[PDB]
Amino acid sequence: MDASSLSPQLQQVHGDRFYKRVNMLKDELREELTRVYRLHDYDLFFVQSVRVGLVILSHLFYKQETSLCLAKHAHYKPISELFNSSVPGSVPIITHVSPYTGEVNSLQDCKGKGVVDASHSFATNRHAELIAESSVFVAPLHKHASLTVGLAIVALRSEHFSTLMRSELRLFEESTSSDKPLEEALDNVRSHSWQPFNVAQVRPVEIKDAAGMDFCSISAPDLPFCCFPVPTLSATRQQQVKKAGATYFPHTNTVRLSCWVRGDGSQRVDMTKQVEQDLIALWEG
Amino acid sequence: MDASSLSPQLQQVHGDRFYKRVNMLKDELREELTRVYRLHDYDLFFVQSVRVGLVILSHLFYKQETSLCLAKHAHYKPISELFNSSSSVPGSVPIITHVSPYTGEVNSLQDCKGKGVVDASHSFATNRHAELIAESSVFVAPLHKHASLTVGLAIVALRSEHFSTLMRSELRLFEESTSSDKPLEEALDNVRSHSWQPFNVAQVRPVEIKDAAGMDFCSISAPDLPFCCFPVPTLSATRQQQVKKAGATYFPHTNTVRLSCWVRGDGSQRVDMTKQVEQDLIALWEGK
Repeated sequence: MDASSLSPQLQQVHGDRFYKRVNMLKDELREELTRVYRLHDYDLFFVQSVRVGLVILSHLFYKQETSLCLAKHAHYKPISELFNSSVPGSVPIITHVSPYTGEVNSLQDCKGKGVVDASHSFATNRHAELIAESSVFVAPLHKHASLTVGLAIVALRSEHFSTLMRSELRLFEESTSSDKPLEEALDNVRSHSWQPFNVAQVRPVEIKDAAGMDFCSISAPDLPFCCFPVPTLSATRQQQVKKAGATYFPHTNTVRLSCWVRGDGSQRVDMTKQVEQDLIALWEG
Repeated sequence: MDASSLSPQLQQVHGDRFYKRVNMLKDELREELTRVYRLHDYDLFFVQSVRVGLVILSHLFYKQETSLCLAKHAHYKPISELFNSSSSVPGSVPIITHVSPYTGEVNSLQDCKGKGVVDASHSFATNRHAELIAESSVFVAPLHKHASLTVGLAIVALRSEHFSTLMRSELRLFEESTSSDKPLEEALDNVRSHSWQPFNVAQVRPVEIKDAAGMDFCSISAPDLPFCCFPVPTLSATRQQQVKKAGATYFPHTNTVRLSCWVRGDGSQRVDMTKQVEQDLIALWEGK
């Protein structure tokens, strides 16, 4: 290939037909993702990440005089900052499941539209609802999908978008990207040891006596993780949280405990009691 | 780390400190690039690609009631489609294509108010690098062309004194969006290697071949670029196969063929490949 299209030294390591190879790898992964996640009703587009997908969508929506703005609920902090204060038309960004409280929101507004951040529903026990009702969603592949780092999908419900709009996103998907995320995802999706879902279900937890004191989970049931109101923590507490593999969100005053059980989706695994044990243990050494 | 933050299986392969490690690799590469490419006047942000950079910029500019519009000249075709409807109120900011990939034409680096976001794909890490970094307010450069670093990584460079902390903080927060470590490691490995040199120092002056295989060729590309672009007739399947076989590129939308050179150096010495291109062009039109 012309030296001006791709460094010759890069061609040696990534292939002298690099662009076609990445297009073919995208094609392969798109077909695997469509079958395992059952995404036949969607056109899928690869983008780097959830926030990249959102900004591409914002631009394409604005080219049709439609603005993309935040729904009135909690969103991933970086997303609520990037789209704070965002002509006539309006499509809300919907956080399906909050990473901080586990709250769950409705997948469309009052007029059937909505771009869903599916980070904590894609490839979980909530995947079927996401895919039954969403017009658009955006999902990373490094969380519950357990595929790769630095790759996400934008999924457009096919009957809902014009060929024009899908064309433009397909043309944008051609923007120079690494082959490595694609090859990792493909290696994982074709692996005998990989399974598509985190099937952990955690129901409401109330351990009303951990050092005398009360914890009461606030997260939706059947998520793979569990979020509890806490006081503002000492550093000692924060060291235990971190060491335990849980997560402190100061801005919501929650800690999140999470499970990880892989399966094919046909069977959920109740891990309620394990989170309970794990909460008491964290607050007690 | 929390299984909800990053797959445990992915942690096993990339590390349980993945996000911090990627941030640290970015920090290292930003210092390496600033030194080798003399970017002390700029704040650098990593993004996937030129178009991702342009889409983020377009959002951040909108949040301050500024439009990002195409300047009136030819752009990379995907870019002219992506921004085809955007616009002109003086305050708007043009996207400028420093060096066109199709003709090698060069455009001026600023608005008549000193402004503009420059697509530097064919100037970054070439003989026009010093002009780019002397003049641009903002540029966007890929790292897989003349920089020869990696695939899947580009930089947005904001002239530091031109932008508010607030806007830079937004872009820094965007650069944190989940990305692969592999483009960063490749770039860092290249930029610190003995093998690698930072610039394509090939210089091609104007080339004119009178009547070679039935026709005359006269180059249209600005001089001192590493590549050379020539008007051509709508080509035959046969002609197009020879172009591709040769490692040249046919652009039907402009009726040009591009011939390119590739000579690596540290920038202290340019290498004139004028005579090579002319010889190569006669040869392409003879099957050899």
